[PDB]
Formats: sequence, structure tokens, C-alpha cells
Amino acid sequence: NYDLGSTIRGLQGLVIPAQEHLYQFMEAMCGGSYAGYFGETRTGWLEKYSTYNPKTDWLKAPFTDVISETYPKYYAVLQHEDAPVALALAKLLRVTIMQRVTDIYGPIPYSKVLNAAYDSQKDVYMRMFQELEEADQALEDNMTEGNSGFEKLDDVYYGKLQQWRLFLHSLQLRMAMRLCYTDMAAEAQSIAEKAVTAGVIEKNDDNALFHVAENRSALCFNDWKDYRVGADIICYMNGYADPRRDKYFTKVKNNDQEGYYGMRIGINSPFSDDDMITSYSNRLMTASDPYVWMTASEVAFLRAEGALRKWNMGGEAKDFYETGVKLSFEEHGASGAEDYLNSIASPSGYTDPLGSYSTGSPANITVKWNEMGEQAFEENLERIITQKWIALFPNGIESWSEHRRTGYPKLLPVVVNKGRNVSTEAGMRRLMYPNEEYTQNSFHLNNAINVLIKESSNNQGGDTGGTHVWWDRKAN
Ligand SMILES: [Mg+2]
Repeated sequence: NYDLGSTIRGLQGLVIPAQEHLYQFMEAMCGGSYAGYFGETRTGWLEKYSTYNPKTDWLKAPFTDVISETYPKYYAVLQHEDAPVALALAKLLRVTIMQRVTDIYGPIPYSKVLNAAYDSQKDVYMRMFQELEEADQALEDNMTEGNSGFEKLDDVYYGKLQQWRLFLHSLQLRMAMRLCYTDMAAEAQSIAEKAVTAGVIEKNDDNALFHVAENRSALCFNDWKDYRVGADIICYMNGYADPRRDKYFTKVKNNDQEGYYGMRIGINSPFSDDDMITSYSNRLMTASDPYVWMTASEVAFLRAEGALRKWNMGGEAKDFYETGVKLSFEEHGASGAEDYLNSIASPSGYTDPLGSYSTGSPANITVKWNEMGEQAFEENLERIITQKWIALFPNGIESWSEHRRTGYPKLLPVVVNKGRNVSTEAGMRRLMYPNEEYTQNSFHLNNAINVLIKESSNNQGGDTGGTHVWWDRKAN
């Protein structure tokens, strides 16, 4: 029983996964650990994403489940609808889902899906850019005032095609910035500039949120209690005395504790699960919360970086930076942005309230803009990306990609590095292909690994967490 609305909602639920079974792996364990946002409370787990040795069958969900769930919905739209807007929205959602997947793995099945042959990450990005333009043209040529017909078929923008275009342009901007260290940088700059000109998300009312009657991801944090907040994000936000903390996190309040506390990521604690659950802050969320895809704050930080790089983003780097911070405060109902923007406080050292994994501060980057501008390029990039990372919480996959790309924010090293060809100093550079690909798709997988090796600025044994994906080319 095909229904276009259910199919579109199905696709919208594969961006930030709306099924808890998929969420726990892709977002809580993978994005969470590698962005410095969350650690796992379960002390019995010895093959973990956070220690770079995820149990083999825990590698299935971010690759195999995303792909196997996406394509039947995508092809249902294509076989039932000839309306250009339906096809354009399906196309845009497929790009949105799969941008994340190629950023995690590098080469992925994409253009030849009909298992399947893999495209190079470069070929995935170029094809996505071509598809985003095709979707955008179809939206622009068919949009109207009043109802589009998709009002009851779409739980992100409730049928408002104008807002879908802002989002599409914002995604083009994000993906362009991703490629600024590759041989496609000139094209990326042009794409970014045209995207900004076409109109990106600038107001919080236009943020792309997937609204849901029940946010099942809340189970992972509130009910299962399998994750708590990581040390890194707490070190920065406590150091900065960030007014957003009471909107992001719960307080831990007991005999020896009152405030915001983070757990060291990449450890094998000798304490109990109850100790890990009760001694560290949780994220603050409810079962009615939306999933946040793209915000005005993120777009402002992208424009700030662009401007710092002398791309034509329509304004000054400092102004976009300050606007990004202001927009994030506004998004969360937080006061004090203007004073916060002049802060010269450093990220704090890490004090483990249980006394096991205390360590020095991850960075000395402050909030206040360095007026040398591009003459302090790396420092100002560091604060743009650090502030974007705070504003992005809990979007770990995006923050992980940006951390890989730019080196920022600087995060605390894991303690227990049980990775295979993964360095403690550089961290996870990608995820490894699932064992299903080895057993069931071995011809295509073998070619994929060869493509990953050829595309990489830094091969570390082929299909490992150490090998760089194609866009991860910055020299350190
Ligand atoms: Mg100032």
C-alpha cells in the first residue's frame, strides 16, 4: 500500500535516523564519540566505536541499513510519481541522506544502485551537486504561493517549497566548503558563491527540522541511559561559561557534584554502569523534540569560513562569525551573546569527578575574534569551527566531518586505542566497510577499497579507520 506521504516521511527519517535501533550506532556511538559529544555508559562493552574497535556487526547499520532502507523508498517515488516537485524532493532527500554516508566511508554505492558497484567519493559529490541543481530547477520552476500540495506529506517544511530551496542552497554551501582542500576547490568556491546568491537559511524560522510525534532517539539517552555527555564539549562550554549549557545538558547534583560534568571518551571504566549514568551530565531532551538538520547558525559559520578564505559570501568573516553565535543563542533561547562574543576565557582542563581520566585542556582557543583577520587565519578558523561545533550539538556526524577536514575543534585523545591502523594523535578518519560487503559483495567491495586507496592523501592499510577519505587533505 504505497503512500507518497509515508514514503517522504520514511526518507526524512533516514537523514538523522528516527529509528532508535539505527540511531544508537550512527549517531550516539559513531557521531557522538568522534565529535567529542557523547560517551557510552555501558562498562561491559569492550568493542566500542569510542575505543576505535567497534564490534564487527555493529558496523552494519550506518552503511547497510541506511542504503537498504533508502532505495526502496526512493524508487517507490520514481515508479509512482511523474510530478517534477515530488521527484525533486525525493532527489534532494537522497542527496541529504547519502552526503552523510559518503562522508563516513569515502567510496559508496550511489550512481549504480539498481549488491552494487561503488562510486569514488569525488564522483559521489559531483553527482550530488548535479542532482541538487536538477532538484532546484524543478522546485523553482514549479513553486507557487499558497499550497503546493505537499502540506500533509512533509514533516520538515509542511509543503513550503521556498523553504526547501533555502535548505538545498545551504546543503550546497556545506558540501562546497567540505571540498576546499581538494583539486575541486575552484568549482567548490563557485558552487558556494552561487548558493549564497540563490538564498540560504538566514533566520531561525527557516531552520530545517524533522518534526515527529515521538522522538525515539530520546530512548537512548533518557530511558536506556546508554550515553552521557563527553568531556570535550563540557571542557569548552564550562571554560567559556557558556549560557547555552542549561539548554544543552542536565546538571549532576549530589554530595560531591553540582553542575555540568563530562565523561572521558575512549576508556574502559572500572566503575559500575550506574556510576557512569549518574556522575555525568545527560543531554537535555524530550520525546517530542525535533531532529535538527540545518540551522541559520551553521550557515552563518560556513559563510564566515568562506569569507575568511576570500570567497564571496556577501559580508565580512567577523560579522558572519558573530551572527552565527547570536543565531545559535537565539535558537536555544539563551541570553548574553554579545558579552560572550568578547570572552577571552580558555577551554577548561578536564577534571573527572570520578578521578580516573582527568587531563589537561584540549585547546586554548577563545571566543573573541582575532582582529588580524586572515593574518591569523588558522586561529580564526579554529574559533569559527569551534563555535559551529558547539552550535551543531548533537549533530555528531557533521561535527566529525568538520573536525576531520579542519582539525578543529581540538579534542581530547582516547585513552584506550584499540584501533587497527588508527592513530591516537589523529583519531578516526573514517568507518570501515561492514563485513556483509566482504562476504556478499566482494567483487565490488575489492574495487571500492582500491578506489579508496587511490583517492586518499593518506592510506593506512586500506579499509581501516586510519585511511583518509578523498576530501580529508589538509596538511598538519
Ligand atoms: Mg567585540
